[PDB]
Amino acid sequence: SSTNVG
Amino acid sequence: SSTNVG
Amino acid sequence: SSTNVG
Amino acid sequence: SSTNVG
Amino acid sequence: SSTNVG
Amino acid sequence: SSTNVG
Repeated sequence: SSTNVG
Repeated sequence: SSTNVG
Repeated sequence: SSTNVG
Repeated sequence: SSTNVG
Repeated sequence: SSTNVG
Repeated sequence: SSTNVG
């Protein structure tokens, strides 16, 4: 899983 | 899974 | 952008 | 951007 | 898993 | 950016 916020 | 917010 | 492979 | 492979 | 915020 | 492989 990968999560990016920005 | 991959999630991007921005 | 978001990319998932798998 | 977010990328997941697996 | 990978998480980036910024 | 976030990248996950595995």
